[PDB]
Amino acid sequence: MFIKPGRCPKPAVQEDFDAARYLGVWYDIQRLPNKFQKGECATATYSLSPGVGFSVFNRERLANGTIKSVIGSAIAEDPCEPAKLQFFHENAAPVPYWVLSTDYDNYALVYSCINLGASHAAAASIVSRQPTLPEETIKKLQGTMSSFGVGVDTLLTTNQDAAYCSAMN
Amino acid sequence: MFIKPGRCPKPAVQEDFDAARYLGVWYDIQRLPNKFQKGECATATYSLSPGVGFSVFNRERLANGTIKSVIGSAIAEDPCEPAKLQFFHENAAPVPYWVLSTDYDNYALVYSCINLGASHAAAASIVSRQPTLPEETIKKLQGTMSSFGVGVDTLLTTNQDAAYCSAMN
Amino acid sequence: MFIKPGRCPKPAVQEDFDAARYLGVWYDIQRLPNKFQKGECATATYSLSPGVGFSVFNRERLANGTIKSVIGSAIAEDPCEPAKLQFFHENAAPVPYWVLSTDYDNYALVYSCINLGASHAAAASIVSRQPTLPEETIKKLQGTMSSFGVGVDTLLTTNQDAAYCSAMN
Amino acid sequence: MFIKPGRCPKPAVQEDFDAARYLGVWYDIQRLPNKFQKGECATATYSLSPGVGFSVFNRERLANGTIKSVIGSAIAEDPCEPAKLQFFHENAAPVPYWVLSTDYDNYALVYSCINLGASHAAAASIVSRQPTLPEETIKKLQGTMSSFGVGVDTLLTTNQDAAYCSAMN
Ligand SMILES: C=CC1=C(C)/C(=C/c2[nH]c(/C=C3N=C(/C=C4\NC(=O)C(C)=C4C=C)C(C)=C\3CCC(=O)O)c(CCC(=O)O)c2C)NC1=O
Ligand SMILES: C=CC1=C(C)/C(=C/c2[nH]c(/C=C3N=C(/C=C4\NC(=O)C(C)=C4C=C)C(C)=C\3CCC(=O)O)c(CCC(=O)O)c2C)NC1=O
Ligand SMILES: C=CC1=C(C)/C(=C/c2[nH]c(/C=C3N=C(/C=C4\NC(=O)C(C)=C4C=C)C(C)=C\3CCC(=O)O)c(CCC(=O)O)c2C)NC1=O
Ligand SMILES: C=CC1=C(C)/C(=C/c2[nH]c(/C=C3N=C(/C=C4\NC(=O)C(C)=C4C=C)C(C)=C\3CCC(=O)O)c(CCC(=O)O)c2C)NC1=O
Repeated sequence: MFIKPGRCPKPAVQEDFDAARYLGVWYDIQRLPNKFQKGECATATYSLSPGVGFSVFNRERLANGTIKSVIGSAIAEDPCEPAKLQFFHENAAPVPYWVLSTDYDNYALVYSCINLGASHAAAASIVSRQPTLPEETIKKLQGTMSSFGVGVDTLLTTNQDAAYCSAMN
Repeated sequence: MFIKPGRCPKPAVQEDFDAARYLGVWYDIQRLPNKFQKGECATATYSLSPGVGFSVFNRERLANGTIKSVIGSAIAEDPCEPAKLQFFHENAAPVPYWVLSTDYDNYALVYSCINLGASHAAAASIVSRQPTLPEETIKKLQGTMSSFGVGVDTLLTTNQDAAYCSAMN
Repeated sequence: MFIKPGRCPKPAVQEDFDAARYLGVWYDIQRLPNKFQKGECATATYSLSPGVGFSVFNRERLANGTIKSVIGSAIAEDPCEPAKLQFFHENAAPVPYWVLSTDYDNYALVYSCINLGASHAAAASIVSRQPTLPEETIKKLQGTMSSFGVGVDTLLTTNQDAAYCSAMN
Repeated sequence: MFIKPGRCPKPAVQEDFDAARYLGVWYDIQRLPNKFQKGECATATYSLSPGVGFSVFNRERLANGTIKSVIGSAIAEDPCEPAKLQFFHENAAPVPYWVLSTDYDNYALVYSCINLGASHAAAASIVSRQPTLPEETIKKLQGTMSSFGVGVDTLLTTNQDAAYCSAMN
């Protein structure tokens, strides 16, 4: 199920979020079941933007070996709340993007929730600067999610095997 | 599935919508699969409000014979667009309510869609001032929906049988 | 003036706000300069609503003795933040209404800010269950506003002299 | 003044708007009174963005010869309405930006309105690819604004005299 009961949670975000250090490539390690990622080998590339915010380039290897991509823009509409962002993708409506925790150098936890009456629809990914994350960090970012309701048993481990994700090199 | 592909449509609404005549009791005849209606015998009661807009009282007979109810408030945030309303229910986030077509005296078609990136989540009900609607009107309000994408084959015919909905009298 | 430099602040609101004990009649003691109050002797009557939230009745005397009034509906769009309400006045667009402090029985502090780029337009009023309030309360509620950037030297003391306000039976 | 009575209009926008042909340098010819332009010789440079939308560079001369500038990002939040854009300027909150008419090669009409209860605050500018525009074009774009309530007698002609604007290499 993608519509989970209950309204959107209001989890804590990363304090003094430095977007400049958050830039670069991030590998999807574990993700909540979503409908936008239709393949595996997912990567998020955050690069510089001429105006405000940063740019977004997302890539995945579909099962047919085809690499699908989406471009987008990221802005924190409240500059005093830099970790709560709004992501504007192509052919898409504005979606929320909240950095809950990151070291900028190894791990990152991201959350998106849109309210639907008394139900909600959420997106979550555990990302790494490498195609793998230590199990300790995964178990700790999984506890941050369990703390505000997420069934960390619904999490899907994204395939990042070097031989399968070879077209993404 | 409750998350359908594609963004929210922008269908046409009832012209010169008179909310005063739309007040009263409406019976659910056919509805898109939703998560808020967990029973049958659904009824919508729109009554007067002391300030702006009108009040909302929704009732259904659950399978245990229990009548569940929800109260709410309805406001058209744009007075020059009176058919595009916002419904504020209890323990719920603000949801959209658009009257697409009504005679005020027999039939009414309602639509709610919230965007979720490149996907959407929608609610739809064909309502009648009586527990039944003629099949001609159902087939015509079903064509208005087919015209903007709705799979009118996903529609659920709400049970309004007099003997089963007897606790709602 | 009315459009002041700087984005809107996000002040703290009253905790465990009870809109039921907030119901009744509030008299304007002091107000930030605004464009909707074109008179004095102002009163805000918060009443009950059949649906969600409370009803609004705002009354004031103009310099020509005429009593002008407005009706509106008040709704907390997030039930988990019931002190951050939205006010839907007649012939008017949705405007914010935040109860920052209230003892329900004597005083209340209210703030409204809409963002206008790098500037803002704000409304704030100190209210009482009586046509007067003690200087100690006025001075502490002024210190709360001062903490978030409000020039308390721009505030205007509303006229609540029973002789001037005699048309308010 | 700046806060004018009445809610915001919903004017018509340019059809099949091409943001690519809209890119480049636009000079301010005439403008509605606003609080962000504190000088003259104004220019808006619309450039390319690595993600969604275009970049913004707004430049003006102050009475003291200093050239003040702002950077921002422009995004059409609804891809099916690309002429209704949102502008995210630096140190500023999201503000609306609507291209109502443009031939891309000579003229453009732009409007912004945020609602302030039963009042409103609006921004509008007539732009040219040259520091001047023909009276026939100015007069037709004034008639478009006049159709939706804009007092064209409040408009201000921006100074684009090459001698005064000499600091703009
Ligand atoms: C409910 C919230 C919600 C979010 C957050 C969201 C994001 C989002 N991700 C997308 C694609 C994508 N998103 C990713 C990857 C990621 N995306 C991430 O949020 C992160 C951190 C990764 C992980 C690396 C990839 C690889 C694509 C491209 C998929 C494709 O083109 O097939 C798109 C493009 C539209 C689409 O193809 O469906 C959107 C809007 N959509 C939503 O509905
Ligand atoms: C995606 C949009 C969307 C809408 C529109 C929506 C409406 C909505 N309908 C509700 C209940 C209800 N709604 C109805 C009935 C109706 N409801 C109607 O929209 C109409 C026209 C009928 C038909 C008569 C009933 C009977 C209940 C009470 C269900 C219960 O309490 O068990 C509630 C209360 C919260 C809940 O119990 O889930 C909401 C928010 N929720 C959404 O997520
Ligand atoms: C930027 C935010 C903002 C707010 C909050 C706002 C409220 C607001 N107050 C109004 C009327 C009014 N408002 C009040 C009274 C009050 N108002 C209060 O919120 C309180 C506490 C009092 C004081 C007791 C009165 C008396 C009127 C009617 C004035 C008249 O009709 O002459 C109206 C009706 C529109 C109008 O008459 O112009 C609005 C929208 N307007 C805005 O632009
Ligand atoms: C209510 C709506 C609204 C809008 C649209 C708006 C735009 C806007 N224009 C700005 C700067 C600016 N705006 C412009 C120029 C232009 N601006 C234009 O949209 C166009 C067409 C020109 C003219 C060519 C310039 C030159 C500056 C910088 C002024 C300076 O720094 O002194 C800023 C930065 C904040 C500031 O410097 O105060 C904003 C938010 N602000 C608002 O409040």
